[PDB]
Amino acid sequence: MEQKTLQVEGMSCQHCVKAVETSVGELDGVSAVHVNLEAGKVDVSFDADKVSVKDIADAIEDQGYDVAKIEGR
Repeated sequence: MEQKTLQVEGMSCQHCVKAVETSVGELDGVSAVHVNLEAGKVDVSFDADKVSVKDIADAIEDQGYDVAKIEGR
């Protein structure tokens, strides 16, 4: 249950903001998915216990490829 920022790199055209969301949004263990790569932030609260931040980021890579990594605790 950890409110983190999966630092996104904006590399696509328009269909990306949501891709980067939905991926993490698929996780049963997610809680919040405030995607704003345009603002240079994504406030993603997710359950590190069951699915670590890595798993969540890799879940972005399953679809998109716009996940630098967790910027800050």
